[PDB]
Amino acid sequence: TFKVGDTVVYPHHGAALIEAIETRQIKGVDKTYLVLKVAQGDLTVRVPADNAEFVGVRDVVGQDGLDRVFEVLRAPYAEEPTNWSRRYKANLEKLASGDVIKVAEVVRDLWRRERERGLSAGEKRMLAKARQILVSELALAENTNEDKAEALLDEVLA
DNA sequence: TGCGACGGTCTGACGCTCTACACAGTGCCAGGGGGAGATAAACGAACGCTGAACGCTCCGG
Repeated sequence: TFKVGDTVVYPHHGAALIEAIETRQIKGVDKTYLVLKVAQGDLTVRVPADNAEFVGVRDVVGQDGLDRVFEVLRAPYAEEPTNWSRRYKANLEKLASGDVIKVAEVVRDLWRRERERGLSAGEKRMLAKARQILVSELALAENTNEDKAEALLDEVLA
């Protein structure tokens, strides 16, 4: 399931690459510890393989991923409650859900409501964070990375 | 009640000046009533314009 030299995406940090496999023991119990790091936060994440599905790691989605994200990115008839408090409580929960599709409609709704009205600048921080984590994710998912990954969105978001 | 002691309470604790200085860890947006501030009009008065008019010294045929 998990190998060395491949890339897997971690929640709240974007995609990352696996360095090697260690044999660290926690609470005196030996575990198959896997270590990986990201270049954004400059932090190393150590997660055992037994609870990898429990902690919520996902592998890189192949061709199936881009077509479904593009289709949802353009889905019309999207509605939200009039009160901003319910949407404010829902957006971070959907971000913490970790689904690529879910964060796709979240960022599409956020971008369209930011362009149509210009809400505020406080929400722009998490908007930019979501944009950064999605462009880091689609770096390996769509096989386009860095500036090329950012460029592809520039003409498909409208 | 008389006793001590235990306790809180309270006060200052000589004097200026050469010198002398400043001060920090936890939300957010929409709707709505005032008032300053730009716009064009408007009430009122006087400020110009029309040369005209009152009246003198005037060079004058």
